[PDB]
Amino acid sequence: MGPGFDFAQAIMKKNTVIARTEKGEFTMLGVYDRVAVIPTHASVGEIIYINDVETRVLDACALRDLTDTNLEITIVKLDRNQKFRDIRHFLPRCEDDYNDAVLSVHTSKFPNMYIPVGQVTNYGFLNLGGTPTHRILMYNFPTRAGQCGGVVTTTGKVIGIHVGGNGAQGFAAMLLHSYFTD
Ligand SMILES: Oc1cnc(-c2ccccc2)nc1
Repeated sequence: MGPGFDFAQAIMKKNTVIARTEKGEFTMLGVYDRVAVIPTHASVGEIIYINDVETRVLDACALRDLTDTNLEITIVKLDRNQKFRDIRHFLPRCEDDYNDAVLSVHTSKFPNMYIPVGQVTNYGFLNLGGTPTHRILMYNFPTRAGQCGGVVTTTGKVIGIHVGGNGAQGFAAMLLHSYFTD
């Protein structure tokens, strides 16, 4: 509908796949080469389905901060025959608050879904399903089951992936440039 939705659509059309684990179907963001991200509660194993194709997981790393606190991001390297467009230059370099963000989801349940969530707060600490979690972003939108892995963007930045909600607010794990230095 406007330039925020334009940027979000451009990310969805080229840098997402549908990932399936034993814990469900997730929006999965491809960042560069064969490297993607997914919420840690997806419980990625040795094999994952990518757009309903059986795919070997070459590596999976559940990220924690230097205090050994959960960040809820798993970085996955996929045994895929094709690279993602490199979008690392759209990742923020520091923790921050944002205006006018969009949450975008693409699954069997929610195809081509876009949500203007408005202002995004650097919330920080969240007890997420009983698990202390850091670097959480918060938006005052009543997100539902099926949105986990959804991409949070502003114009020109990919800032996080949806990991949960309390029925009134939604929560995303930050994406930082420093997670994807090679
Ligand atoms: O037919 C409907 C189904 N689901 C939703 C929906 C609303 C908020 C978050 C996610 C999804 N809306 C309408």
